Amino acid sequence: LKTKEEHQKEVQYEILQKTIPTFEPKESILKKLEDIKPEQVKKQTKLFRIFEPRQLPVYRANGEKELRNRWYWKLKRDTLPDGDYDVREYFLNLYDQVLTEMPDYLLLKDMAVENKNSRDAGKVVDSETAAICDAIFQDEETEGVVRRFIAEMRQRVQADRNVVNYPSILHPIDHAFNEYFLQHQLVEPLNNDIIFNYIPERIRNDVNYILNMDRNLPSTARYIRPNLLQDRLNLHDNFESLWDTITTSNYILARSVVPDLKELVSTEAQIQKMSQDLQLEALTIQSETQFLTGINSQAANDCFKTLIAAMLSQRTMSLDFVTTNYMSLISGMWLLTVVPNDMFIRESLVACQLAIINTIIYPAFGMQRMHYRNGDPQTPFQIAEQQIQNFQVANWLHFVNNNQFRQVVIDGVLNQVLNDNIRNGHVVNQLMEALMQLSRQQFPTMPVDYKRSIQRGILLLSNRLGQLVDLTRLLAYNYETLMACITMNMQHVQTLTTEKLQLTSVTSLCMLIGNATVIPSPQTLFHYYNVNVNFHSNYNERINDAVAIITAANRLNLYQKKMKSIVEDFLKRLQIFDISRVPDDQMYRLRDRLRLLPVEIRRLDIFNLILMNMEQIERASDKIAQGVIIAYRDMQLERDEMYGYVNIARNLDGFQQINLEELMRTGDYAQITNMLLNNQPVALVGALPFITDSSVISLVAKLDATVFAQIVKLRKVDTLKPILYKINSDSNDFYLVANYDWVPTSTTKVYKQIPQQFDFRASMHMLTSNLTFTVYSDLLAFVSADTVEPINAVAFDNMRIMNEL
Amino acid sequence: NSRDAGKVVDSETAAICDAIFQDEETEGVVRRFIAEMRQRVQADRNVVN
Repeated sequence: LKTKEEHQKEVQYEILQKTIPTFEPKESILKKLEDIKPEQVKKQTKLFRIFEPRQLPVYRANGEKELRNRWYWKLKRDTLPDGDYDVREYFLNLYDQVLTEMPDYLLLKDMAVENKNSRDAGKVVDSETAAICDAIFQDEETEGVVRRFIAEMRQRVQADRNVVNYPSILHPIDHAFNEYFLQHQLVEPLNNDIIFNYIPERIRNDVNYILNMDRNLPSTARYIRPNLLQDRLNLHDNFESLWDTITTSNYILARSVVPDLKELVSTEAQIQKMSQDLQLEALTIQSETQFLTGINSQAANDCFKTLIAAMLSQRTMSLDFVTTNYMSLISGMWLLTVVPNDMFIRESLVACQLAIINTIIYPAFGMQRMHYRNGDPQTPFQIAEQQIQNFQVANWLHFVNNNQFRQVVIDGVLNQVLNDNIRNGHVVNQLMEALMQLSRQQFPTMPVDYKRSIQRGILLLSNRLGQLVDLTRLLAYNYETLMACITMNMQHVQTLTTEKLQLTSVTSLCMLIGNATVIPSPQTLFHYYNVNVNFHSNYNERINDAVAIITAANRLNLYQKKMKSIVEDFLKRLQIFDISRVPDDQMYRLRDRLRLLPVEIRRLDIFNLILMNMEQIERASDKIAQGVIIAYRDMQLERDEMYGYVNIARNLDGFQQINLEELMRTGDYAQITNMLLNNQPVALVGALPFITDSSVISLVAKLDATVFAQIVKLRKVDTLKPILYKINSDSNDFYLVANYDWVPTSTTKVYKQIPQQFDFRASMHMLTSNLTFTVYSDLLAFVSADTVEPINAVAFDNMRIMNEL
Repeated sequence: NSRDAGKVVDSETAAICDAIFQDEETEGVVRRFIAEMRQRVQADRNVVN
């Protein structure tokens, strides 16, 4: 029965543990909270570009190679996939390629090379901009104004005004990227009034923390403001399992900040009268050496970390206690008074409050044992507040019922703060006035062995009145100066798993404490701030990176992309959760709540910069064409300036549209078959990778029509390649166009757009930014903080804590 | 083969969804109907269709 009841538990507790995303060693989350680096500030070095100017040959009418050679704006790294859906998938990857490349602060003096042909000492913004400020100067084609001007463009440096501006040559799409990163930097100027407002309000207005600023900050210092707003996902109402690690990791982060107790009373000094006052051997009790087991000095520290860190982060605490051991139960009366009773889990708060009543308080006054159904909306201290007939143990039970966390909102966040009566210790006078009277009472039927052994076990706690009023003045000051060191919101909900607090070890706190107070060191207190900023700034800068993909996947009409993938790596960047344990009803609430949020003010404007220019990148790219227009009739080739004779179309007008993406997903080739067996004109529309031929005999033999018949025999349409005739003097067999009297004719043309010409006056424009920054990433490394000597440490009222010295 | 890469309910069901799709003599109305065949999920009341 010993190894079956404890093996039936761990096969049923582990079904509940395999839905909580906490890591399996508890203490290993303390590394993953401090390992969160604050930000990665990025400064770019090369100016962001898409289009570079190339030289392409030019042909006139009656197409021949021309001596002059004219620039064009053909884009570099043109890797455009075929198909309509894979192009829009490529433009979602470019949107990730920019939001990584997006620089925070942008200097412009660093990217500045000499203009090698300028008479005055002029500078331009790039090596790759000065490379095309040179080729304009050397060409015979450029006008005598631009040859004169490009040697006279001059930058302006103003080091006193801290502004600088250099000339540049950029594509108009390339300008709106390099102008957006240059106008909206994330740097704000920093003074001594920002560092003094960065410290929390309580530890700046605290008397026993002297702060001083011993470093000068120049007029050119900037900093990055952390994106610090309360959780726009309400992760406490419906996420019962995803909140149980945010309340676990914040419990183990706050367990390493509360200080260690010092100068305790000796272990073998206090037990040698606790075994004399209780008189354990002379009783007829079954557990003789099991009263004083958990009274160690290493468990006095354990009920001081647990009692604050499960109070600082909102982690509900179940109690563990044996009801035969009344010395843990009398010391349990102090636990319910100071710690607010809505912190404990209700089914164990009831079982502790009933166990105090049913064998200490109600056998004292002689009244009957307390029968109590568990589905009762009144806790047993709420029922014995009216059926008891003292005033001292009724005005104590009026406090254990009516203490809870009184919600206040200070300094922008909501933190559950205690009341003014526990926080200065004055409640425990009302405890030990209700505890002394309960030691005088004749327990009218209890045996005389067990009556004086329990009236003396009360006088072991009621005689420590000066040092229980000096514990809760300290226990609610370590909580008070750390609660102001919390940037996230402090929501209180009943958690799913409870961090167990043993009453056998809270007895080792009430009667093992001395009058030596402990105060958090200000370098520990600043370290606990720089985690709860760095976790809260990272939690809000990964929602903004996950929202700006989910909406960018929907504005692009990009289906077939699983939104469970974008959510599960949002939880991977958050360094606490693991993905293999989150259930499917909470990664589907989370992909629902991440759709309703608005996109951030900067990640939306970059997406609107690639959404309006999604046409001009796809149109200017070679190796793909935007659909073939089949007409099944004789129409002549259009003379073109960079193609000679070519079958090109500029508009899909007068012809039926058919969408190749809708023809691929549905698999319904019932119309495109019937439009090809019958010779009816149909303009196909999509993203088609075309081929090029330079022979006239392949135009006379009409190879343009033989490529669409594979759609009928083979139902797949990925294998489709329209043709583009290119007839120039460099083409072999060109003499059939020149010598004979005929007009070249193709039955189908293709839809393709000519790349843009290079125009200098619409491509030259100044870029203006600052000259010198000094970006600081640590702001609480500037305040030189000292604590006071801890003997002279005061509470919120100016009397000192631990006033027994 | 669907518009959205969704889940049908059984491996025998998708074994006679693609065998209908990849077959030639299946009319394109049935072939279009396999494409518009995916799951629907609701998270607030946890049901799936």
